[PDB]
Formats: sequence, structure tokens, C-alpha cells
Amino acid sequence: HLKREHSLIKPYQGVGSSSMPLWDFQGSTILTSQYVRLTPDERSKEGSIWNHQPCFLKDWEMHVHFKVHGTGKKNLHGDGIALWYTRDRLVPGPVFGSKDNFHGLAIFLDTYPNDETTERVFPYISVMVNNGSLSYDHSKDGRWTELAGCTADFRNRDHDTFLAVRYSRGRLTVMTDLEDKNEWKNCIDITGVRLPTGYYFGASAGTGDLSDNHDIISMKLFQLMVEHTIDWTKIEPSVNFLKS
Ligand SMILES: OC[C@H]1O[C@H](O)[C@@H](O)[C@@H](O)[C@@H]1O
Ligand SMILES: [Ca+2]
Ligand SMILES: [Cl-]
Ligand SMILES: [Cl-]
Ligand SMILES: [Cl-]
Ligand SMILES: [Cl-]
Ligand SMILES: [Cl-]
Ligand SMILES: [Cl-]
Ligand SMILES: [Cl-]
Repeated sequence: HLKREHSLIKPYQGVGSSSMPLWDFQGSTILTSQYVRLTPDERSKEGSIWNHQPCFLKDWEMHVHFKVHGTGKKNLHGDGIALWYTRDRLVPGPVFGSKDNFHGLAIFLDTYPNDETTERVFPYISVMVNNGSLSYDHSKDGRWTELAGCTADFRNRDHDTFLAVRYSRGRLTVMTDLEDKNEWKNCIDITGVRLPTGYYFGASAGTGDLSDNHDIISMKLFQLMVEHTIDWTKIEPSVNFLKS
């Protein structure tokens, strides 16, 4: 149930050949045969990669093989990666290399605590749903708009690191595989998440005074076979909340 057209898999399609590429590469992104480097380990970069077509699956699960790694000493690295399922695509900006006031879903892999009064241990993975009205407060690591999150040790690991994002029937689940255990450990599991079909998958990274290599190695999108019993492209991104 792999959907190849919404995936990035080695050998990358159209790279070193006449075949149709499936992704657009934007900003500081460096394309090599063995990784897509959203930013090099250099300051003040914004790079992204965006699926060349929109996704109309109602129920899906994206697996991302990524690598964040750099030569910054002690805590002097940043800023992280965002994964996107959004109305718009290709616009750079302050939100891990991509535009603010976005429409849809963001999954942030934040590696630098901008918030001087933070309670979190970094890196910190969180999710945000936006109808266009919200601005991600980068200076505060998105504190005001975070729906859920978990600390996650993903930098400079000696083995492969993966993230899974599952969306089906209003349930959004983010899982990690960072500890070389060939298993999905839960990070976030929330319900009442409303997203339309017809949005774009993408990934972006950003660096400022602090930097890191932010690599995407592969992205594999799976269609979930889930029963349904409305115009799904017109659903406004939103979240419904269980009452107290
Ligand atoms: O890179 C770390 C840091 O560098 C600068 O201070 C700014 O660009 C911040 O937004 C960024 O988070
Ligand atoms: Ca941050
Ligand atoms: Cl590809
Ligand atoms: Cl490089
Ligand atoms: Cl800041
Ligand atoms: Cl915020
Ligand atoms: Cl770290
Ligand atoms: Cl390690
Ligand atoms: Cl893990």
C-alpha cells in the first residue's frame, strides 16, 4: 500500500535520469544521490522539498528517514526540521524554513530552545494545526499553539533515525524510531484533528546563528485501508476538544 507518487525513495526519481521527478527542491536544499540536504551546516539558511502533486488520501501514514547532524559544540546547533501537510507549498519563511500562517498540519522537530523559560528537554517534537490565523512564535518554540509533543533524542546518532505520522479518522499519531530498536515508540496520540484532502506533503529546515545538516533520506507514504460509511477537500483545518 505504498503510494510511490507521494514518496521519496532511493534512487531518487528523475535524479540522473530523464524520468518525472516527484518533488520540487527549494531554497538552500542540496540534492545528492544519498540524501536531500535541506540545509547544510551553515548559518541563515531556509530549504525545503515539496511533493510535486497534492495528496487525496483520507487515511495515511508517512514514514520519514531523516538525519540531523552537525559539528556545533555543546548546545550550539539549530534550528530543526518541519514536516508539512499544507494547502500551500514552496514558500520559505521563519517556520523551520517555511511560511508562517499556514493552512493544515505541521510536525516540528525543534533542536534549539529559543524560549529562555522553557520547561522542555530538547530536541522536542510537537504538532500544530492551523487555519491560516495562527503565527508560530519561533522565539518561544511554538509554546502558544502546541497541541501535543514529546522530547526526542535524534541528533548525531550512530544509527538510522525515523519518524512516523499517521492520520486517520481524526486521529493523529506521531511515533519515533531513534534508539535502533526497529520499533515505533509513541510520541503524540491525539484525536479530533480535522484536515481536508488535497494538501501537499513537504519538509523544510532552517538555520539562524546556529546550524546543523538537516537531511531527508526517504519519505514513504502508505495508504491505510480504512472503511468509511461530504466534500473532503473543503474541510477547514481545525481541532475538536474533549470536554473537561
Ligand atoms: O539559529 C539559532 C537562532 O539564531 C538567531 O538568533 C535567530 O535566527 C533565531 O531565530 C535562531 O533560532
Ligand atoms: Ca526552537
Ligand atoms: Cl523519489
Ligand atoms: Cl553540505
Ligand atoms: Cl529567539
Ligand atoms: Cl506559538
Ligand atoms: Cl541534541
Ligand atoms: Cl547514538
Ligand atoms: Cl524511539
